[PDB]
Amino acid sequence: KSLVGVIMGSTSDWETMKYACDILDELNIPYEKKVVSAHRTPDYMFEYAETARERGLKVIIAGAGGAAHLPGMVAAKTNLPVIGVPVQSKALNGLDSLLSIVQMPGGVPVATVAIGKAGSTNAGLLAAQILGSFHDDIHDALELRREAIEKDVREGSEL
Amino acid sequence: MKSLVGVIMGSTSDWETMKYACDILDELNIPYEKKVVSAHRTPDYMFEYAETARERGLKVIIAGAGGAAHLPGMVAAKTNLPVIGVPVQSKALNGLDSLLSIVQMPGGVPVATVAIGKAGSTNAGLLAAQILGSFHDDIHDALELRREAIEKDVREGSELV
Amino acid sequence: KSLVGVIMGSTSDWETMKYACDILDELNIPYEKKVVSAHRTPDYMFEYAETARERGLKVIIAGAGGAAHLPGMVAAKTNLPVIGVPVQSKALNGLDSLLSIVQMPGGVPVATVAIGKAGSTNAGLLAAQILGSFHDDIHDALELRREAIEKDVREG
Amino acid sequence: MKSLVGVIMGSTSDWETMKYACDILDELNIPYEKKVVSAHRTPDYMFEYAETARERGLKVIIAGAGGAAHLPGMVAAKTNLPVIGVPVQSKALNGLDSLLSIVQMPGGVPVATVAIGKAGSTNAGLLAAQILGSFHDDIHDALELRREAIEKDVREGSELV
Amino acid sequence: KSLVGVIMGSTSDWETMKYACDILDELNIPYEKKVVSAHRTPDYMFEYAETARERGLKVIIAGAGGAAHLPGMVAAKTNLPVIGVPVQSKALNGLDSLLSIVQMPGGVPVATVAIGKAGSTNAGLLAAQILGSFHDDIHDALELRREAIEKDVREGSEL
Amino acid sequence: KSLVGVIMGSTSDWETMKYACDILDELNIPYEKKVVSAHRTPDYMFEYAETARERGLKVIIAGAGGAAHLPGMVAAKTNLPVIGVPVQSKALNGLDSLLSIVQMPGGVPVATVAIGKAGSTNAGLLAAQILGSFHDDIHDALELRREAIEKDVREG
Amino acid sequence: KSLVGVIMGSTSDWETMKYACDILDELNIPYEKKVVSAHRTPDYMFEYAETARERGLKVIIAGAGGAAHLPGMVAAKTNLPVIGVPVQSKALNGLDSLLSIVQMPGGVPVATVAIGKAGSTNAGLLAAQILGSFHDDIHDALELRREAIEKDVREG
Amino acid sequence: KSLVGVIMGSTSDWETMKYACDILDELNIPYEKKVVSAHRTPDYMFEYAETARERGLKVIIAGAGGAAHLPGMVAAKTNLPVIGVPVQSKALNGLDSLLSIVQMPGGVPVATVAIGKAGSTNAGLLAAQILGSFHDDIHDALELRREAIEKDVREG
Repeated sequence: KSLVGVIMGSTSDWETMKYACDILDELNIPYEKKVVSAHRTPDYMFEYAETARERGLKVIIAGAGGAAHLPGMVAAKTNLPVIGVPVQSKALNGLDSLLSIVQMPGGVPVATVAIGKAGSTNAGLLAAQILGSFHDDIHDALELRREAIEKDVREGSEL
Repeated sequence: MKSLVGVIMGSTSDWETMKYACDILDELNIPYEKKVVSAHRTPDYMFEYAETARERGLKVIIAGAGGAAHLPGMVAAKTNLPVIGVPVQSKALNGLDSLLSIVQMPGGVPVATVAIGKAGSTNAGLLAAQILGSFHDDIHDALELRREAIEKDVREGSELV
Repeated sequence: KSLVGVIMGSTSDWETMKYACDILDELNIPYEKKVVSAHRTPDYMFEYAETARERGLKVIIAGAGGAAHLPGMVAAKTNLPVIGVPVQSKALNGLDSLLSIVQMPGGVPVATVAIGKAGSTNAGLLAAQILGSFHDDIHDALELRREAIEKDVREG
Repeated sequence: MKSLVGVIMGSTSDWETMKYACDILDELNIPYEKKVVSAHRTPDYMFEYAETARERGLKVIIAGAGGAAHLPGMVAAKTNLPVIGVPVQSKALNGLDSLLSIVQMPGGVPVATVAIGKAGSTNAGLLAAQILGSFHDDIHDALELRREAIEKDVREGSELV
Repeated sequence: KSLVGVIMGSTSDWETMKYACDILDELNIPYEKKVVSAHRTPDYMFEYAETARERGLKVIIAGAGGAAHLPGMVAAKTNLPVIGVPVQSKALNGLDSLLSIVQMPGGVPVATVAIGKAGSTNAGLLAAQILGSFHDDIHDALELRREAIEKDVREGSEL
Repeated sequence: KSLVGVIMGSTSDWETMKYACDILDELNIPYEKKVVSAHRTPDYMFEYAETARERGLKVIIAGAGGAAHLPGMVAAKTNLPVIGVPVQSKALNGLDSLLSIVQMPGGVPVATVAIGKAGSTNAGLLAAQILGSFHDDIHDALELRREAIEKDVREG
Repeated sequence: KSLVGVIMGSTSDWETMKYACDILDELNIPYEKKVVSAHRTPDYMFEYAETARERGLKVIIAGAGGAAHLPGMVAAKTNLPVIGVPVQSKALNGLDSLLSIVQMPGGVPVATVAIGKAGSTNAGLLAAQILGSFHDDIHDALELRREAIEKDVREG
Repeated sequence: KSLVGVIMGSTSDWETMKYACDILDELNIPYEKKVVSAHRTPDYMFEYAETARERGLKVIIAGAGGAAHLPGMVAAKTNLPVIGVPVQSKALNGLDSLLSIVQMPGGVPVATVAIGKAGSTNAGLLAAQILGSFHDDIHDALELRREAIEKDVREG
């Protein structure tokens, strides 16, 4: 039973969105991953968003670039938390993606993370933290993961 | 009269910007409808509006939005009428967010984007008229006459006194 | 027992952050609100973040502008979800605030919302949606609220 | 065949971008002409091209330019055909200069602006078709069919395997 | 006999362009000032540019904002030096004006000055410097003006 | 006797500034080219600017990137027209170069041209146009050059 | 004997630059304040920078806006640390000022602080910190000031 | 005994930060270099900043990119001067890094230098200049280095 849905408008977004999925796998959180396009499959996008809650999802992670409407339009159609990953665009380096996603109007939040792969990693982590607010074992796994990275960084600290 | 142009915007506060497009349509006697349709607050209604636009006899839609300005692009995803997007000047980023959100549409879903704010809104009305004028000679002729009068006005007021 | 902490670096951020608090009040979600500064009270900020989970908080909303470090540093110190509100800054209109908050490196997410008051409203709603993923009554409230706004916009 | 769309650009190096618009027109069987017309290097020729476009039977002009991208706007000042402006990605500023130079046209002279680069160029072709499709049903129907096929393609390739 | 033409697309540009004209007056350089619009009077603009040289002008100062095409299109139609003043626009504060003017392609220079009133002052000064490269008295007037400002600034220097 | 000085802060700017020099060569305008740095040779830069007029120069072309001060500081030290070429910088793609050059305060104009090689070409042409305002033969050359390019573009 | 020089190109920059001075006054660090313009008094600017060290200054704080060359050109002429305050410009809100100051090439550092009044305050504090690296009492005064602010923010 | 600490959040920043170190080596200023991450080792970062003064450091050079909090958070925890190097980030080319570092609020200065390698070089030179305010020999070494560069640029 998937707890997180990871969606993106194009197969070319996968290069970015795989990082989020890697985190969910590392933390043993069941998820689904789909191509859902705001612009090329708008009706399907509404159906996906609409039914997410009934289907058992708790969080949706959505990636898009350019005029990046997928996270916001999904967010308009569900009251699950929606995390938006700005995919790095070719001309404007994800500045268009970022502003298109983060600047949502009052009433329809999108939890926006960094442009590109760091954000995608962070979307996975943030989905986990959301689950971890009620699942202690996920919270504990997040703490352990962070503690291991801290130790790794600090003990390789000399240059 | 059957509307040829739909002028829509996500919020009543956008009207201060969008009224300029309507003024142009009025000046050129182009029948139109104006509605508040919000991508984010009335998403199902937005799809219904877009979906049915062609059946309803509309030829062009002008859509205004600011910030994460998704109204024009999502309407455009749902109709093959030409969709003209007016970036409303946002408070923090002065319509830069509005502009990039509207203009940077992916291959397959064009939005005809005009200038941020009131100049763009005027121009949305004129562009809707130009679209119509590609098959309505009288609208094309009116546009020419309008432009010619402005040219004369400017060139004959050309001394700075 | 507070479920949400709403924090900001300066009392001058309250004009922006009150909007998040108004949403929490509307939805009857218990919360606490504090001035916690990354730069002027850095130790206190660590202690706040560190103990949030023990204290029963589920989500933190943090507002900051300029070189806006509060949300990210709090997120570095807790695995509670942290929502960052970029406060509109004077010179650069919140662009500095936004980039300072959203561009967090892998490992330390901050859920970033829009620059200014719209973002603040949305931080309250997003905190609620986080709660609502497990509390059905909060979820149903969010759905009802949204449906009433849809009707109001469509009809009038 | 009588051209319905003129596709112009200031430099042969812009063709790498502009060819996408032409590809769309070809796919939809819309007759068109393509010319190098430079605002800055052939200014008189640009005016002549714009001026005569309507007489010559064109209904829409697609114009690409980068940097200080004046071609679309100056063509638009000289015709009341709809003019679609494609911002070509510039070397230093990645088409930000191109975009602002094109989209920020003053009241009176709209330019239908699309995305920077190749996505915009594709979209210029589609938008020219949508303009035509407002009075040519078959072009409108083709656009619908095209969009419907893409929708099916995307939704049925929707699992990431 | 005017030596400099000062042109702008709109009467609302005058608030900016008057600074250039004030300098020309201060330096006793004869000039003309006209509204010439790239977008609303395109043919007139070409005629103005075309005939400038025959008419005895040596430099044109052109102001425009937004999608600011007047300086560049004038420059495409004459080989007089053309100085472009980016007028501060409402939404983007003259960033559009600046890029529209300065980013000319190889073959058609526009001498671009600062956004707004400082640039307009500077357009007047730059037109004078261009004349001053061959008229010694104008060069000497520029030196004297600059020397007086230097003395003024330095001697009011304590705060 | 040089009529134009073409200067730049670093030898790495030559890749950009050679384009201006190519135009001057094409038009047979005598010029000198030098490395003159606002930041590494500030005194020399003042001396260069100061003496330009005595030395018979009529126009200076100056290229610089990043915090691009060369054109403005030279312009502060001469009433010759100074043309500033923003060199494309690594991180910010000449945006810093452009703003550093064009945004001169009242009193000290710099004639700014496009970022990079197009601007450099244009600095040469603009220097020539300045000369051509009084030398008819240079003006006529510029007209002929432009007419040949028009024909080439329109026909082929 | 002044330890810090606070300079700016225009009297209109004083509104911004006073904040730095207020900090120096608060900490009892002797300073001088002068209008020194890179573009309108270039020779004077070189003389000021050149003689700073001989005159007993340890740090220079320089404010400028737009094409903001003052800090960098002073820094090219002294090896005292130079702190640059980007003054908020009218059109571009200090983005020009910031890029013009901070993007200095290898060899000529400028210590750049925030756009506007916050930056100016911080230029004063940074000058003090530099002095405080060798003057214990200045360092201790900085710690006390920061501690008092911490307490004020955390408690009220 | 190290006089300067050079720190960065990630080993991948070393490519940039080495330039600062090379300058310190050239000038024979003892320094230490460490990975200290604001977001991945926040407690360690506080301990490093807190103890810097007791440990004998006079200046800290800190590099960070993206949401670049390291310099500012270290600066919140010490009254040593802290120099911030904006590391060039992938998407936004260090614009995020720059705004995240330079826009510090009143009370907590960071001395910000250019984006990337030029900035890093300059952080080393600026640290030296700070020391050179009280160490004549460092000051003199800075003058000699600058004079040699001047000669090299002017002559060849």
